[PDB]
Amino acid sequence: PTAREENVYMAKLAEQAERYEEMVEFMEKVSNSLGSEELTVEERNLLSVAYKNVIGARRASWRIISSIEQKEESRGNEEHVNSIREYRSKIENELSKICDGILKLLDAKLIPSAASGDSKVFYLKMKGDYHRYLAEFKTGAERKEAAESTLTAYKAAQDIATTELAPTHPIRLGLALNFSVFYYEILNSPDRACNLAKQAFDEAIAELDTLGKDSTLIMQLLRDNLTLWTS
Amino acid sequence: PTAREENVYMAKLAEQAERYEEMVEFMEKVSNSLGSEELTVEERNLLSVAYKNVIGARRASWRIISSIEQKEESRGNEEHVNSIREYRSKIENELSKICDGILKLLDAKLIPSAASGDSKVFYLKMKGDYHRYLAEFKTGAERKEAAESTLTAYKAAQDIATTELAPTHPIRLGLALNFSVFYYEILNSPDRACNLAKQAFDEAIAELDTLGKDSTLIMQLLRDNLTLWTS
Ligand SMILES: [Cl-]
Ligand SMILES: [Cl-]
Repeated sequence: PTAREENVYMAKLAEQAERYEEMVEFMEKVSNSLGSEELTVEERNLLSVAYKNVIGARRASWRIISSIEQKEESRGNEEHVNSIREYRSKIENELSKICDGILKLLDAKLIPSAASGDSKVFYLKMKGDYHRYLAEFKTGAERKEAAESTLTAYKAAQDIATTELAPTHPIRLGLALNFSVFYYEILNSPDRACNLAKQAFDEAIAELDTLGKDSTLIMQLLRDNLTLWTS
Repeated sequence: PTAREENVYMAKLAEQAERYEEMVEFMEKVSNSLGSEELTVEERNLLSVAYKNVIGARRASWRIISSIEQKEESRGNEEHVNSIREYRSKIENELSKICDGILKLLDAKLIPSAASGDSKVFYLKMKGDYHRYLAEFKTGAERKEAAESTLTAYKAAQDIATTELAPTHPIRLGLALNFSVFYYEILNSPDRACNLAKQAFDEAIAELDTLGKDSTLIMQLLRDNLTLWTS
């Protein structure tokens, strides 16, 4: 009944109880426990689901408070806008601590332990993902650097994915989705976004057509975003 | 742009962002701010929605971890049961801190400030509600005392409601729902539960039939639970 084994189970209990911050803490220990070896596919995904839910909540709050702010500033009410933005600052604070936690873990333990193509792309995609969440709310040179780190991480992830994983591989397809969402939402470049998404979609269909749920959903998402961006 | 006014708005922003712990903190200040006067109907409900969501999450987690525990102990796996129960203890810890926070606030500021029948019943019902949440997981003499405080609070709430508020009043109907749920779930007495729920339902319909959404839902709930308890 090892510690690592104990933490993984605890993480799954946290997942069932929807106490994601705690789920993160447990998978954080697991990650910091091993040294030479890599996290299992299950462990790697538990950690990823944990952080996704932790940051997802704050991202949703942010979008809502951000929208209130937009409506109130255009309505002229300034006392309200100050309170809104003060509330947003607090949301942005957690977003920064959260991204910082997983990004540090990626460079210190996860990326260095990646021994296969699945592993490396997954972790590099995750790295791009969290620098992308920072860019969603940053503005000055901060946004610039967050945007830069995002592009660097995704390009690296794609170089490995494009050559080592199948076109229909869910991690590769997810990387394409996120990478293209990055061009569209952050770099406000729907041109580069559609080209990338279309290419990934086409390669997947080609493969599916010649030599055959995750891939199906991702591909539908790519499709939805593809048309949605053609307006 | 007063502080109280500022906190109430902040609470509403927290509600939109679904940061309930924070929503509680803001309404906690509002409550502790006034002295002679009472919370508005809006304020009183913001505080109530805040705590409901804060405790609701833990109650849902508890029910889930509690179920895992039940399945694993009957399966014989003891190492798992220890981890489950350890996780539950942590959930129960928050449940106790949460109830304790609102119960203290009720006896110190809220109950003492209640100047009308709406006010008094609302706060006494809330008091019964939180002693009831404690009883849901307690077991020894702890459960006994939690159950006792619950019954005392509800009886007091009902004496006021039965004589000062209309049978169709949502707070009175909610008190009946919760009070009857208490007899059934905590006191495992479906007899006393149905009698109470039926009486409240009948009085409401009588009133509705002679001298005319919240009341409609509550009444449906009373109905659903009424039949559901007839098995
Ligand atoms: Cl989201
Ligand atoms: Cl619940």
